[PDB]
Amino acid sequence: MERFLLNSTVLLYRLSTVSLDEVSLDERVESSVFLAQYEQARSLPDHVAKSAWSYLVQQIKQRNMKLGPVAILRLIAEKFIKNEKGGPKIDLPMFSEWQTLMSRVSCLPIIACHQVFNPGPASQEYSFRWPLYPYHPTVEDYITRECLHETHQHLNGSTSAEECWLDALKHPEACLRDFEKGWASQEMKQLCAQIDPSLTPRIFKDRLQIACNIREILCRVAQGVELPEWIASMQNPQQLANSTILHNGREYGFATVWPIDDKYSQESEFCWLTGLLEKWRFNAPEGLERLLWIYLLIQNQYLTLLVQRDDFFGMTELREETEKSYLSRFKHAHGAGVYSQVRYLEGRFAPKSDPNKMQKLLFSVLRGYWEYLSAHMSMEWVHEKPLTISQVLDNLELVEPHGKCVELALVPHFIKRKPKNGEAYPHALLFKDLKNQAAILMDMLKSEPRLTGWIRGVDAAANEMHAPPELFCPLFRVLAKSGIAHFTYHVGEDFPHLISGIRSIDDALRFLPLRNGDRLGHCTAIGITPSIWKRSLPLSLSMTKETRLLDLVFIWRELRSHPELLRYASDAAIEAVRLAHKVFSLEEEVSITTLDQVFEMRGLLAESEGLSLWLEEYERARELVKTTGMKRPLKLYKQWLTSDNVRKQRAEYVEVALEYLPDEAVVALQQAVMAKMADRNIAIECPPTSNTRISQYRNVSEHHIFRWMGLPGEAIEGDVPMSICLGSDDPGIFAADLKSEFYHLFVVLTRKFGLSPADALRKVAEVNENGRIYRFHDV
Amino acid sequence: MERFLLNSTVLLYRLSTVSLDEVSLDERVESSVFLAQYEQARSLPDHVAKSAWSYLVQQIKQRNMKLGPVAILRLIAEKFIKNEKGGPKIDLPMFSEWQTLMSRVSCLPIIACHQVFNPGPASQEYSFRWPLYPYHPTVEDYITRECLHETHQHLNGSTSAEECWLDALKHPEACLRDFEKGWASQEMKQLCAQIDPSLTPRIFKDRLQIACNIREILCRVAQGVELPEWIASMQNPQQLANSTILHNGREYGFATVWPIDDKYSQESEFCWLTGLLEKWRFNAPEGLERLLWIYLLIQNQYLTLLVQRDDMTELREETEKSYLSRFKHAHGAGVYSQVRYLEGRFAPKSDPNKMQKLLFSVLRGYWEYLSAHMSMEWVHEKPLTISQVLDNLELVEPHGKCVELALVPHFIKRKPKNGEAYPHALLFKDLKNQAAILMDMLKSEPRLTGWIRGVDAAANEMHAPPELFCPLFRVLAKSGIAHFTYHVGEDFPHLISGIRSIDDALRFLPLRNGDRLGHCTAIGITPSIWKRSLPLSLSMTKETRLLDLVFIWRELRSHPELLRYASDAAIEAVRLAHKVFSLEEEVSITTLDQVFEMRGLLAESEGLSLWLEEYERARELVKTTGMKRPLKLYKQWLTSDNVRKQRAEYVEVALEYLPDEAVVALQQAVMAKMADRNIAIECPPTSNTRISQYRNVSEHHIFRWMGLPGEAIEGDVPMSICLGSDDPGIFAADLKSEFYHLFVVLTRKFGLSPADALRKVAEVNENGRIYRFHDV
Amino acid sequence: IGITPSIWKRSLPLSLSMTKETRLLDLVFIWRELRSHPELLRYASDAAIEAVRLAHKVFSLEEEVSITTLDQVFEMRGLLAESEGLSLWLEEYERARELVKTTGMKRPLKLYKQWLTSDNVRKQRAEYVEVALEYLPDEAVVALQQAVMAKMADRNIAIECPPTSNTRISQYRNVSEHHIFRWMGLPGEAIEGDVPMSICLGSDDPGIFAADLKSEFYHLFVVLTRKFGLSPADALRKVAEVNENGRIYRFHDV
Repeated sequence: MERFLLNSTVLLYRLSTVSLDEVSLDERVESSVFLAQYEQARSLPDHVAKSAWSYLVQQIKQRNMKLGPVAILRLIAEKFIKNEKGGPKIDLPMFSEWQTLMSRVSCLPIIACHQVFNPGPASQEYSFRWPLYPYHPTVEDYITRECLHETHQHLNGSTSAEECWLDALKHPEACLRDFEKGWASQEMKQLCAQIDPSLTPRIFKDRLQIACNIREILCRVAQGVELPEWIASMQNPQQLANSTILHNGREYGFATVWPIDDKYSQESEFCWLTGLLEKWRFNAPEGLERLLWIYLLIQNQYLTLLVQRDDFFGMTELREETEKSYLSRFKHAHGAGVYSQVRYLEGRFAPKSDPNKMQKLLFSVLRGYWEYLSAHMSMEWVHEKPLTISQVLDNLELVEPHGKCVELALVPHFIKRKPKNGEAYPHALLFKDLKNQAAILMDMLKSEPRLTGWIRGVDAAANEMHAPPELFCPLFRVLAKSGIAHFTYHVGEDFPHLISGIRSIDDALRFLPLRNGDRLGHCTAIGITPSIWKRSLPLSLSMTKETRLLDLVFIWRELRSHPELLRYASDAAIEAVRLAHKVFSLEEEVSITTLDQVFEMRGLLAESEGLSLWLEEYERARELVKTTGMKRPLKLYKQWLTSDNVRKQRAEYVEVALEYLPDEAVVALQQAVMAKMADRNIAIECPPTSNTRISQYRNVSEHHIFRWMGLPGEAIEGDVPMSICLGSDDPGIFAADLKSEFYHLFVVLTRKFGLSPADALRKVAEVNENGRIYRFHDV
Repeated sequence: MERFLLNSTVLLYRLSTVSLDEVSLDERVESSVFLAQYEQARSLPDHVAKSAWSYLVQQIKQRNMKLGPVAILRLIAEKFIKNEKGGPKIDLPMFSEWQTLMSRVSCLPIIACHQVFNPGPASQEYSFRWPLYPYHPTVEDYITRECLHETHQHLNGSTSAEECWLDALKHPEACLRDFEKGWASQEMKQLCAQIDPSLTPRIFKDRLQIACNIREILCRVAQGVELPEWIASMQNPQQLANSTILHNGREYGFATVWPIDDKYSQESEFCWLTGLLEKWRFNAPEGLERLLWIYLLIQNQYLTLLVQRDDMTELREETEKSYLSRFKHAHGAGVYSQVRYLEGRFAPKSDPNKMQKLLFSVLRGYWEYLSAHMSMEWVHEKPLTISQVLDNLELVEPHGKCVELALVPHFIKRKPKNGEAYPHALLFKDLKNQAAILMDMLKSEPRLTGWIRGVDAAANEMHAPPELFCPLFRVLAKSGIAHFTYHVGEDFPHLISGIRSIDDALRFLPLRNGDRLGHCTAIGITPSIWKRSLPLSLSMTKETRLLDLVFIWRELRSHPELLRYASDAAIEAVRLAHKVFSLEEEVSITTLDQVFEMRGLLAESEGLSLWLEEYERARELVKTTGMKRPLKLYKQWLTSDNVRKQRAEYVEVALEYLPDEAVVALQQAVMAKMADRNIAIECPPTSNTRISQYRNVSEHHIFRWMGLPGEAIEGDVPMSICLGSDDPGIFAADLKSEFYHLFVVLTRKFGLSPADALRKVAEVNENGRIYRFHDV
Repeated sequence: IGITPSIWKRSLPLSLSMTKETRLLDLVFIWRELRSHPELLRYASDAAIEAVRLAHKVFSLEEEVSITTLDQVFEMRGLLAESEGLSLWLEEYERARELVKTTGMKRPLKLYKQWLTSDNVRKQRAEYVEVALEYLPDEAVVALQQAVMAKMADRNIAIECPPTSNTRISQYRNVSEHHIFRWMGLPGEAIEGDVPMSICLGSDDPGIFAADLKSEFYHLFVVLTRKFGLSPADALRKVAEVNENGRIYRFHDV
């Protein structure tokens, strides 16, 4: 019930409006927390829900201490956190549920409470830390021996969601202005209403200003100075939304001085919380008790809004500093110690589309990397102040890898958008910007060849249905001639059908120039068990006709091979020609073999379908059709692309049964792709385990990664061994680190799957080491 | 996705505040549906949700149709209802989703659309009185030759859940009176907030007034009469929340002429609905269509609130017509009834004169049905009193083909109120009066014992422990009741405790051979499926914890392999006994079993006509046998303030305290004791997802009881299971509908042949006849 | 937990002598870790029988004391000696003090105060009682060991191994049958149903005039290669992980 008492929009709305004097809200908070769990965890029964809260009230009473923020934070302090050899750590048996808790409640109030009420050993120092992670000597020694390897790290924005909350306090106007830019979009409006329907930019600004002013008020309590005496007018907490009250109509300023200049840092925030709870160690005023919830509820509520919104949309907020984030992220990367404990870090960065902005951005990342190396390394620097990207490479080329630092390989990731109608093929306005985007990324490499050694790859990471896999063939192929040397593709999890999801990954292999050693990202479709996937799904699914028509063709290609299960392959071909007649509107008969050939030729650009690096590849795609006699599939493919009647049929949605294929048939597709995966030797950047975006696993015990490792029971026979690497890209949690994800994998294997620590490390270590094996870094 | 446009609170709110002057609602209806889907089915992914919504939009488009309540009803009608031999029926493959749909949306609008847009063959007469069924020859003939049997069939309310909404329209003012009475308690405050957090008693009257006035408007459309020309004065649906309208500052009501006299009857609704859709076969005005949408949203929302609220003026609405309508509804279509043995659970009352009214009204209703069906000479043409009803009822001969009735009062429990040395004291003195009121009525006219065949106690288990009813049921036994069914409340804080409660009822209460135990979910659920979507740790009262551990040691001491848990149970139980009893001296685990074995003794006899005879009955056994410390502890266990304080305190219990095999071992251990006494078990309807742990019906625990190899577990001693429709959780429900539901899931999900699928469920159905409460 | 029970009985008297304190702690412990096993249960029941018999002799009390009651009495032995009646020691005493107060343990608390601070009890504890050598069979002692082996592995607490050349046990006529190899997992010599250990390597008192860890590290390799017939690549692997366990469980900073 601690999760629903620190993150509940119903509580914040109730508490903020209610005045401070009345103390009889014990029933009001009781109902609000109960409704919040019914909104969040519907499957939790009410009778246990009432019982769990009644224990908490009883547990609070026995401890002889008032209900409040200090009450709940103290309660979590002993339950989860417990000091160990390295300092403050988390119990191994309860780290699995701690990670779930962090998705809704931040750690800084809990971390500060643990130090204040359970001081560290030897009265030692304790400053702001990384996301608290458990201690186990087996895992700790391996990480010290071999540093962790990272493949999917988003360099843009803050390091984690925690400090991004602080950045909101710095410039509340900037956040509101950017928020209203996305408010007009339905997706953000839809997502905002999901967390709280009564969320409006007017009241969003009110809450942010309220959160800022509470920090001002409580800081003065932490300093120990007597309050500026306008507190007598503080009757309703809604009064803090304007940053000024009218008590006798004189000037009132909420601005206060902090012990350190940067009030918006982790150090300042941690010192504030530790001092505040110390002054409330025995008893606290009820009025200031209630206000701390107001800050905590909004601090948790905003983070959930921020982490969920980051999934959808990927300006001025990210340009506040534009350089210090990368240095701080690198500082957060290596942890605390002589050894960086993370060796090969592939930091993705969003392209900027502006040549001056792109050069400034790329300079800031490498300059931040150079500044990070300066503190640890000690040798003469050719230019002590580069102030330009060309001089940065001069300083960096002297540095040699030694395994004690955090090696880097920037990989920009292209962002897809919605297709725009017309101009000879639907995904053209997207293509035109992307074709323009390549020039922004190509000129720098051909103007300064030395920069090629750090831009080790490219990516296309927005979603799957945003753009077809073959759409990026012209971009990747022309990038190949420019010395990119590595390509990775992030398959989105928006597959309408699990059968259709397997089609996208296979099409990625066949069309993209994924050479040996290249990587794929987020390949959930070939990991999720069909029995697991059908959990709480309607019996009738729907998708576009072009999806089903390709899905049917994909089924026939894979299933005919097996001596059995060919009945589905034969019937799929029967149904495939049925849709081709409906789509192409052709009087002549069409064969299944021709449907294979026309969709196989999909890898060609539609500009050359009517018949400098770009022109050569432009003609190269056209020469394959011209040289061979396969002109009729070209005729069909042109109709498949440039015909409005055909194109309008493609966007039409169709009714497809959920149980279209039996479970063993669907698993046959996955194992067929697993064979193709190993054949090309393509690695997969597995997403972090504690990801709620799938929301189909009731617990982490069912996560598809554990099937890829090869544990008994979960893995089915015939699963070809696969190359899996780890990456902390979209954790969905407040504070994330690849070390924390590494422990979460280790804990689950040891505890709830029945494995010895030696074996459990062995399976995780080979996955972690795959980051080194399939690294894009220069060798 | 069709349900979210017919039963959705958020979509109702947006449409109600939008005036009819502008009908730019294509985006507004779409966005709310996604939110509405979000607040009902969280786990459904967004990419699938958007894909499914887009198909429905184009499905309307290709139909040269506009998005409206008529549009939704059409796609639903052609998807689920297909005409068959017995008129309109339901597709067998699509019956599983239909029962889930009735848990959110009523069926009367749906049947009206199918009849209008796809009429039955030959235009043969068809009037809606029963919920829709799918036709299967194998099961239908079983109905013809062997009528169904119903055990847990409550009498309060009406035949189904939908027509109670019509009764709500009869007295909208009375609805507030019952709504306000419940709303005073905070328990109903959150229950209403779960469906509509923005709900107030005044708003509730608005919607009821809004729905009635919309019905009056649309009835005028169906009549073919011209509107009263206040449409120009009407632009906001909120204007209908006061039953008054203005036209140039003139008082104009909403009354209209009805050719059907009972405007608040199901027959009137279906007649109105069919005419409405017929006139809107091709096109409908946007303004009038939205009113129909609001009325559908109101009707589905209130019934959604009603089914949760069920688990004064409404009680005395008609009090005779519902009883007669129930038996006619229970009889079914055709000359011969589909139900043979039907026993009813009527709410007892604390007024002896009110009891005479209650029994007379239901017995008068039973005789009225029998007189209408079986033409046979009666001693009295109008009985007018219970004595004369028995004179009429004693004449009839049981030939099976008509409904056989056996009324069974169901005792109700309340929260444990502090004071009087034990937490259930105002309860017992109230229950003692209720039993005594029935006692004098029975002894006055002994002929009543042929219909008051049993006693039931269905409120909860946490509120009152089973052993409190031991003095109650036994004193009923000396009155010739001879049947006692105990409906265990399945709100167990822990599954082990839930199994513990079942053992208490068997050992303590006088469950004689032939009795029943309703809602035995605890001894039916799979431990692996119970742990899902639960926290790592649970919480339950110390008294529950102490009784749980002692019960564990009673059944786990026998197992050789499952022995380490029993030994640890004994170790932990005595330590809790030290903490609970606050005892200083030594205490032994054997004494705990001996002490708790005495829990079947009376409430007041622990300190020591029918009641006084029962008083010393359990007092003599305590004194005569040697031990006194168990009495001293039992006296302390009951009437010690510190013990009472300690028992109410909560403790932290691990979820996996007993492993999966161990819990199954307990579950099978009580099953053997369950089957030894030959006690039948009432089964709740499968579609009733009160437990909400079952994501789909295919994993319902009834399948494990029936012995399906895909779900049965080793060591499962077979039981005897009887069906029952008591708390369906759906608006349109019937036993035959549930019977088909059992057959459909077995035929489709499990693959059993239709001949064999009926056989497995026929055993369940006939068990109600084997363990019937009716006299021979 | 290393020496095989059959090996330990080499040239021992048929009747051992041990203090009543140790004997009483054994019988309670035997009942603790043998009530779970279904076939090794008679000894646990007899352990309960002998525990109350001896406890009555020791405590000299006239009332009844149960085996479970004895379990709590010895369980809270972690309390401070001066805290039985109840700087950084004052709060540690309070935690020992507050544990006694809050719980319902009053009768077990009373015995422990008598256990520590009664002249008659202390005199009986130091007294020596004759115990049969074969009080438990060969398998029963193994079951007790593997019960601890479960506890050691679950707690993940490494074991320091004494130097192999340190033949101070006086039961191993040769280093071939050393107890380290039983934990090693070597075929045959390792008892069936064992639980793996984490074993570091230490050279504190090697028992010979000069021995570095490297000498022992070779010494284990020679026995594995020659006396056990293991290939050098396979022989090194077992010794390597033992040596590596000395790094995994190091006391040094990270």
